[PDB]
Amino acid sequence: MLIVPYNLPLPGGVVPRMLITILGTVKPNANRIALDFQRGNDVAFHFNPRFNENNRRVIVCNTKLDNNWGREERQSVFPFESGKPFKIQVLVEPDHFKVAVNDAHLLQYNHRVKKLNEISKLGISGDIDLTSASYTMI
Ligand SMILES: CO[C@@H]1O[C@H](CO)[C@H](O)[C@H](OC(=O)c2ccc(C)cc2)[C@@H]1OC(=O)c1ccc(F)cc1[N+](=O)[O-]
Ligand SMILES: [Cl-]
Ligand SMILES: [Cl-]
Repeated sequence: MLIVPYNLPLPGGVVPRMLITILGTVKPNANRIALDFQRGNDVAFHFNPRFNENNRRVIVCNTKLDNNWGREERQSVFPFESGKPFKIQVLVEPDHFKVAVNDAHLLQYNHRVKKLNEISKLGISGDIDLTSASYTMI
């Protein structure tokens, strides 16, 4: 397993047709997972499955600019389960990040950070055993 939190450098940032694949297994009794696509200290795209927010499971997405969180985007479809292996695929499209989990489309998140070639790191954190994290151009 990789050591979490794990930094995956994205050389030259992201660009449409770039596919990021994250393979891992959710720990037992998980509380949270996070993917943080970073532009320096800013978070262009925060993808945050929350296993217990007032006893409901929700994915929170958001952007952090100059240490300030923005307006959350919430999805109640929640494909993750404690103890089970998952695959997250993040495909960069021209207007959004497109996210599929276990080969099923989950959500999209409009680009708020516009300098895609400056989103140069992906932070992977939380209650997972991380098998692998990689990218390919499709
Ligand atoms: C207003 O709350 C914040 O919302 C942000 C998204 O708009 C971020 O998700 C942020 O988390 C971190 O940046 C963060 C968290 C932990 C670490 C180890 C490092 C960084 C924080 O979330 C929680 O604290 C939260 C609130 C209610 C919840 F049920 C669950 C969570 N949670 O997952 O932390
Ligand atoms: Cl490692
Ligand atoms: Cl920008």
